[PDB]
Amino acid sequence: GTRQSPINIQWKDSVYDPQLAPLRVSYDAASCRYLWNTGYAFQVEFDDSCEDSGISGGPLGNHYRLKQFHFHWGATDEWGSEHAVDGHTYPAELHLVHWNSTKYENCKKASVGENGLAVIGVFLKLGAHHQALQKLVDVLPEVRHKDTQVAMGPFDPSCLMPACRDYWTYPGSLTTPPLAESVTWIVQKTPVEVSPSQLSMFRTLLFSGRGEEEDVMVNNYRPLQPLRDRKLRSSFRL
Ligand SMILES: [K+]
Ligand SMILES: [Zn+2]
Repeated sequence: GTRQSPINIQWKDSVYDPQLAPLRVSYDAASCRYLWNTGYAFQVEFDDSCEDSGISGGPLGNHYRLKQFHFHWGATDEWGSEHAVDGHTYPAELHLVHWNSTKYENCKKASVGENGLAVIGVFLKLGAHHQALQKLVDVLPEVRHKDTQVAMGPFDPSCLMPACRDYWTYPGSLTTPPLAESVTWIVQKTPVEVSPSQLSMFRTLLFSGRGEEEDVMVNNYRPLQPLRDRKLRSSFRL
């Protein structure tokens, strides 16, 4: 593929696009359903029945419905994020996945189709405790094994995003099989602070299933891929 993700977001390749319309983010917290261990990461699933929960504007042709969000992290605080910024890797990265409900019938089909997905990437860095994230951390002990799940109460994913919403956008792909190049990436420039214990709890999950030899879930990120001739745009002046 020539549009693979993640990438090292570099100043030299960035071009400011002042024409980008305001990115509108509005989720229905009441649509949250459960959290589960996918065998690769932990993920929060939503009921994407309504079309009033997701994002629009920015580099998107229309509204994309929120389906789920998940995290990627490392064995220690020194690495873990998928994308890098001018060579710098963060301890973890949050991915909010939305699908094109205008061009596609459902997430599944949109996930492998052109312009099927819009994924927001958020970097997590060490700092102050993050209250919203803690609601998720609290139940991680319930989903240690692969495929296990736990019910979720309402949860607004916007609470996991930085106040400053500057972002970079580029056409990319999924970072897990089938690695389809169906994603319009929106990577937030401003990392979000989380306490040391929150990242430590991420590392208590397992890749392995119940009754199997424990295989610790860490370093669940894909290595950096070349930008190639892709257009990397910034929503903010460089
Ligand atoms: K399950
Ligand atoms: Zn991801």
